[PDB]
Amino acid sequence: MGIFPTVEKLVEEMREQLDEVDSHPRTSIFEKLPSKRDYPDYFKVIEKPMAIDIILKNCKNGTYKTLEEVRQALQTMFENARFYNEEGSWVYVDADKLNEFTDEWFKEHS
Repeated sequence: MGIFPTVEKLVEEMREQLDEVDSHPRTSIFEKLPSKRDYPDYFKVIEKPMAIDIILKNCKNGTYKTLEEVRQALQTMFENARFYNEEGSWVYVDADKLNEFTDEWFKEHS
């Protein structure tokens, strides 16, 4: 297929993972990074920001070529969320539940 269509299909599945309480997509807060001017503290805390739109873009420009680099990118993304957001908050919960889905997705992909 190619790295981009493969990851493009992974994102579509991620976006279909819904929260059990209000059905909001678990990818809601991971779609894009905050605007730095409005959220300067975030970029002082998180040394390596990452978001879904950057992952897709990097699979389209040659930056990411394998699924291992994409899994490492997603892991950094989930690590940043768990680090910045309080444990138990809905962002923290979305990160864990979505990280469990991507872990399973990389195992089933063979």
